[PDB]
This record gives sequence, C-alpha cells and structure tokens, in this order.
Amino acid sequence: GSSGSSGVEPVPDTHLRGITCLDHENEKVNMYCVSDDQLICALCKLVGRHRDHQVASLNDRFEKLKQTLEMNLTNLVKSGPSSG
Ligand SMILES: [Zn+2]
Ligand SMILES: [Zn+2]
Repeated sequence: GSSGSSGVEPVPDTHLRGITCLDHENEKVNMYCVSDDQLICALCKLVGRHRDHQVASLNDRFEKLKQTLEMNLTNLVKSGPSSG
C-alpha cells in the first residue's frame, strides 16, 4: 500500500472583474430565470432549484454543445492541534 497526507489552501481573493452566481461563486451567470426573475447560471438550471424552470438563454450561438461527466475528486480534512 501507500500513505499520503495534505492540507488545503485558502481561496484566492477574487477581483471585481467578473460577476459570478450567488449560489455558485464559480459559474458566470449565463442565463436568466423568468418566473423567478433572477439571473442564474448553468448549474442553477442543471440541478439548481431551477430544474424545470423557464429560462431565456442569453448566448444566441450555443456554446456548450456536448456534455459529459467529469471525474470526481476525493480528499480529506480534519482540524488538529495548534499553538501561538
Ligand atoms: Zn448558479
Ligand atoms: Zn427559476
């Protein structure tokens, strides 16, 4: 077998040069919900509460045509001792 350990790095202070989604601070809202009258992203319409909602696509020319599943990552995390 094998043994390995690791920690985690703090998210980089995102600049104000790119508006993201509320729930998802990574996906750039590329859609807009009519019923909810609120800008949403792909993840919001994919699995988000807007699963079967009526959104009005923005980008005329479909960009994301093909769709596949991305390999999921499995990591660990647990706080330990410390001093000052
Ligand atoms: Zn979203
Ligand atoms: Zn909605």
